Amino acid sequence: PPQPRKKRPEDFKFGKILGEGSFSTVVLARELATSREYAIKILEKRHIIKENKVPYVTRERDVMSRLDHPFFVKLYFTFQDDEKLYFGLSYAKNGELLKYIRKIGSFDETCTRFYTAEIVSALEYLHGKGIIHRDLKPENILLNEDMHIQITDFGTAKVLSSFVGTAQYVSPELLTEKSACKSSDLWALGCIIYQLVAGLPPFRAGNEYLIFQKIIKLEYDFPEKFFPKARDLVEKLLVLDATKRLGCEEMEGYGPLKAHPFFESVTWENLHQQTPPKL
Ligand SMILES: Nc1nccc(-c2ccc3c(N)n[nH]c3c2)n1
Repeated sequence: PPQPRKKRPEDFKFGKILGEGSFSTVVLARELATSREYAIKILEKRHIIKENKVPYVTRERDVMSRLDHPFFVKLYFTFQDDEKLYFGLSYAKNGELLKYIRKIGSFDETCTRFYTAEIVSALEYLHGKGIIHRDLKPENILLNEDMHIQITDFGTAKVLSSFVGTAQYVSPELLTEKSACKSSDLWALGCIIYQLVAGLPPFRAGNEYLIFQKIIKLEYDFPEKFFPKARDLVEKLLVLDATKRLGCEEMEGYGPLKAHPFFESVTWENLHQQTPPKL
């Protein structure tokens, strides 16, 4: 069927910068014809080509097109001009989950449970499509106006059937094997839960090399103020042997993960319809 004509830069009033990476900048934009706000990710073609990033840009576009779920930033449109590529993305007005962790220090058990459940539910959907994020972290987990999560940044994703993420969230197998799987995301999940509860990521040190040392030695520990059921859950995710992490295929998938006692009170079927606990 006839899709709308390609959009163009002149269709938008660009505004503030929402994020910037080494190969991209995200800018808030208001579409003139609709008054709709989008987060437009802008990439310089010459820079992408010069640095051999075409496969990453291509993978991000192809992945974000296949995703159709409330807990993921949506790709609405793409266009280009002579110098740049533009991706129209969902605007998550409340920014990064990381910001909330810093602002309030640590989450109480109700908020930890609710947001962990959304991430688990998001991962179940992503993994059921044979997609692996490979760089999951609080910086990539955005909050919409409604305070529900929206996971973004899929340039580094792998579609099942090479790259190393953000040091604090790298799984051991990436350091010893150079190979990633769904279980690498579950490892990151373990780190994120721990971070929501402790206020800090589990593996910390003065530099990348020392963080990696700690990861492969499973060198971290829990604070006394750690919800016992959350602790048990984290211990079942932060496991060196990737095939023994709660949630992976060899452990029989998402059922047993979702049935963990930490999630006892969670109703999984309609999280996105529930009202997030106030932060
Ligand atoms: N795919 C991708 N890559 C890099 C950054 C982003 C991104 C960053 C910030 C926002 C926001 N406030 N709303 N939407 C965003 C999307 N998205």
